[PDB]
Amino acid sequence: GSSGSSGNLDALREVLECPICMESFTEEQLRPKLLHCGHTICRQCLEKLLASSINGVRCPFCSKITRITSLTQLTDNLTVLKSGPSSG
Ligand SMILES: [Zn+2]
Ligand SMILES: [Zn+2]
Repeated sequence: GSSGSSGNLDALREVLECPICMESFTEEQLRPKLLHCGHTICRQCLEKLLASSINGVRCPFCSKITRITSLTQLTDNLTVLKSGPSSG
């Protein structure tokens, strides 16, 4: 058993975490990727989608096919890795 923390606490605005799995963007594994739309998702989630897709990945948010054969092709999202937010 492991638990014990305070709830009803939400201050962070940035999306340092994935809007899907909600896991801290960790280069080691979960690498933050930016779609041609703007939304940021961890390569992990993007992979599950790309796998099937062939002519681009369909964003589960806006649904903007990301014509990219490789995970690096799309727009990189190092903003989450950078120290703090980029734009306020
Ligand atoms: Zn994810
Ligand atoms: Zn999107």
